[PDB]
Amino acid sequence: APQQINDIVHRTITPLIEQQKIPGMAVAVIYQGKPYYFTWGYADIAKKQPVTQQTLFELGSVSKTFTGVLGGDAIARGEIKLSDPTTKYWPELTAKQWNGITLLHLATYTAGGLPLQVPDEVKSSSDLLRFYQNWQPAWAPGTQRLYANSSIGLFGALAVKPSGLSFEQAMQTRVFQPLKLNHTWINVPPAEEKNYAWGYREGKAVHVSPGALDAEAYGVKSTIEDMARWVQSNLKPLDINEKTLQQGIQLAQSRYWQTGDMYQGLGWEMLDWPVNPDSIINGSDNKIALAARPVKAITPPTPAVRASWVHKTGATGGFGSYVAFIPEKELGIVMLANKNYPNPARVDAAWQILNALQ
Repeated sequence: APQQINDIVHRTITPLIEQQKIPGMAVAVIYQGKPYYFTWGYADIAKKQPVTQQTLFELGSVSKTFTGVLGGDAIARGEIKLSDPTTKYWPELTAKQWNGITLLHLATYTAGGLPLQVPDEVKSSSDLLRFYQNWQPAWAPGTQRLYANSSIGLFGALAVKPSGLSFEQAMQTRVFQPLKLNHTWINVPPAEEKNYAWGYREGKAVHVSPGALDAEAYGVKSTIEDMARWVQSNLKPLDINEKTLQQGIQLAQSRYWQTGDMYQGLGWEMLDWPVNPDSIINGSDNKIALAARPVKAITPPTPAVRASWVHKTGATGGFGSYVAFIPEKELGIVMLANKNYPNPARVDAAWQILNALQ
């Protein structure tokens, strides 16, 4: 890579790895549209397997960006509308608190306090129905944002109903395949297990556990190469040949709600660029990212703004990931690690690198 990129990436990531004691890491910087890869350490400590450009990492909540885009694609296909009430797709949700909660509320965590996690006892579809029927909102719909896997997770599940495809089939055929993300998976196949890194939590090798709506909220695994391609696709949706997917990507970056300096998209979150780094580095900390925040509706939503810092953080028990890009500058970065480490450290590093590249 150009020495400038090499130096800023190495001078930023090396210290990070040492300070956070990250076992393995892969980074992709997209510059002027082209990707540059970097890898360090181990994908599997016990078996001494190094991280490579083919290593699969658990994306955790970065998976929500795929869910948001698949939803946008369904909207573009005319299969669903964000203004549709949730009950249109799950008639069994007859409890009165659901009157007024639309797919937009689910996709943007504004339904009124749906919980962060779907309880572990929820297995079956009937367990899931019971959970949503019995849930009592703390707030009226569209008034407060509370980051929640049970919110966007239900959005993902309902968004694919009309297609008659399973969430996984829809994601593979409508998003992964068209974008040639051939090493991106919701369920890692046996043939690819050789590439699946282990996550590390308190020194122990771990993988994410199965859970209700896991695919929709935090279940994607991918390589640094496929994630770089995912960033390029979101940076330049007009290059995408499949019409509804090009549109879906744009809808995922539309600004639906504003809370402080942040705007909520579908999966993606955005801020105006140039951004105040303290506004995002600090904002990333679960202290602010997962807090209850009043939201102002953007009526109507603002179409994707090129001068934006677009990003998403994600973690599983053993992995920490981060993606950020600036359309206007054709610049982006992906940081994948097999240790969940503080969000602020991720954002600080990404900002240092991207700011240095203009």
